[PDB]
Amino acid sequence: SGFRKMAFPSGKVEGCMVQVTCGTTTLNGLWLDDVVYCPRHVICTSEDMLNPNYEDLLIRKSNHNFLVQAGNVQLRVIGHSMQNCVLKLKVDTANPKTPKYKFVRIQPGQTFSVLACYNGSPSGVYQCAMRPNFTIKGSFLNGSCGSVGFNIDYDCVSFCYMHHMELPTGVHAGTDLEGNFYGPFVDRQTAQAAGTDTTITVNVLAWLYAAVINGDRWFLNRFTTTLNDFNLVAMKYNYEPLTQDHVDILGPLSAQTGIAVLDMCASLKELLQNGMNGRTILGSALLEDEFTPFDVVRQCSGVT
Amino acid sequence: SGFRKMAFPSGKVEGCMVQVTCGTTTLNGLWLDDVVYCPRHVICTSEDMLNPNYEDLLIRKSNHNFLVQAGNVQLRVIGHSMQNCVLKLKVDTANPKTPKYKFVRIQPGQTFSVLACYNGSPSGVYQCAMRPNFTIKGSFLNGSCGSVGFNIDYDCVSFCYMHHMELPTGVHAGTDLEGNFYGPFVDRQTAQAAGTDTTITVNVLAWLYAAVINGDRWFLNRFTTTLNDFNLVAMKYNYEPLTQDHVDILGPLSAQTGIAVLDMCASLKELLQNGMNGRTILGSALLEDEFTPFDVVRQCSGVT
Ligand SMILES: *C(=C)CNC(=O)[C@H](CC(N)=O)NC(C)=O
Ligand SMILES: *C(=C)CNC(=O)[C@H](CC(N)=O)NC(C)=O
Repeated sequence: SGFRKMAFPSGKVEGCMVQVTCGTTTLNGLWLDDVVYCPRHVICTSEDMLNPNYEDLLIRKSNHNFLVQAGNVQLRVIGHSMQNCVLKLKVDTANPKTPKYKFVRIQPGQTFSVLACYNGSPSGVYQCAMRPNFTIKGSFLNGSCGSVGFNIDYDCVSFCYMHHMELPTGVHAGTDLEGNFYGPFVDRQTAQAAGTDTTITVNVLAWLYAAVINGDRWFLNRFTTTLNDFNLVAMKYNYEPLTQDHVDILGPLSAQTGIAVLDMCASLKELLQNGMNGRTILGSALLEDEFTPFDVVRQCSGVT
Repeated sequence: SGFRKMAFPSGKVEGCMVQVTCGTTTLNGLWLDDVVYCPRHVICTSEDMLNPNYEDLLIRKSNHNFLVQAGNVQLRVIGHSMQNCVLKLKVDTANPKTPKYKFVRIQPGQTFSVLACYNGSPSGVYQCAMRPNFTIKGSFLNGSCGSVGFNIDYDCVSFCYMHHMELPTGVHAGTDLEGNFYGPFVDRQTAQAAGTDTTITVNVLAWLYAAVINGDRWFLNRFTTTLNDFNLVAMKYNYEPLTQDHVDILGPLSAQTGIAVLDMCASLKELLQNGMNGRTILGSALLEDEFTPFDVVRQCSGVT
């Protein structure tokens, strides 16, 4: 029993973190096989970041200008290329700790673990969600660029995020491991405002299911609703619309608890309209939306 | 910027987890050098747990009755002893991934990372606090016994917790790595009720400091207080008394922010008396107490 915001064990990713230095910029890289992946703004000064022409800046860089350090041992860079907003540094040594991996581009509402790193060294691990506005609310200080987000399926690390940017509002933006930003963000120090940070409805409902499973039941009401009626309330509270796809995904939690998904929607509707009245659910005074239905099943079943 | 409930990177501890089986009971063990540490109730049936005599149960067990599996390779047990509520299984092979380590017994209010494990395999990592009533609010399913809590100082793992027990209220109890329970708990399936779960005041104040540092300032008021006046309010709200030792520990966060500790106490006093009025601090609708002053400095400074 108990339900915690839980990250994947980070060891497999710790084994991939390196330091990348280009001139006076140092950030983190991800060493998989004989390639080190890092944000392309490693080639920039803070001055460059105001208006960088990356192709032009890269012309001035050779293999020997990229200093890659894995622990306290230097890797030899034998090639470099830009893919979208990442650099791929080819090194002469395959990372011996390379886990089975994939590169995945996640959808908004999907959760992942971040291994916060500085100078190629892990500082901490925490659980994030891709917000509906394609930001993440992370903990990223100067030097954290190139820290990665990931999911693990048994022995396979799916890398979904690399950290690039803090917006002036202090929310975070980054790329998948092909270098494509999530959302409309660019790797430039300019005015970039996030859209509406809506609540990930399917994730709130999953977490209400987790609550019932762990004995927090006070919010369960006598009502049901429809998707259309629920969605009217959801829109009013800046919640994402719930689709039949979301209802289908919640099916196993519905089955386990014997609470129809639309009944849990009606409970959620009353919590939106009535508030918590100073009560908590799983030790929270607000409705948690950074657990996916898959997260709740995993944590409630003990998957390793 | 951003402030997250952050666990230590778990790789160093992942490298220590093994499966221990005795008859039909399987749980987790911690393999450090040539010793595997696990809860002594590995020798119990669920029937035994109602009223176990551990010394008597252990007489019936030989080295070959303890099955220790590290990955999918069996370790040879060459000795066993009971220390308090843990078994120490001497094995013929030193764990080659043994990190620098220490065993520490933490105080209430101290935070630590848990690596939740099943069948010797890590499922997740999360951040916990030793509650003032010597429980932790964890996420622990059947099979999680022997999962450990730890802090890391650069390269040295300080193990502070091993999981033994879920109380009927669904909060958790366990031992240090010498086998001594935190609090009054015993490894028996009997009526064990927790005392008052008070709020860790020094940790709330640390987190209010983290909030100011990350730009959440709305709760900062025009007032100051004294320790004695604050403590009267703290008692009324089931907050731990604040001591001058706590004020001293908050000194560096006081210095960084320029907010006197007693001024932040007066802000906290108003939040207790007035509530949040539907506002959030660092994305929380309640006052967070599972960040120590050391945690806040570490996360705000980027220690690796
Ligand atoms: C993202 C991490 C960009 N890096 C930085 O701004 C700092 C400053 C620098 N000298 O590169 N890097 C570190 C390691 O603090
Ligand atoms: C604490 C983990 C005690 N272990 C258990 O109760 C279960 C049941 C068993 N067969 O040992 N262990 C597991 C691995 O589920």
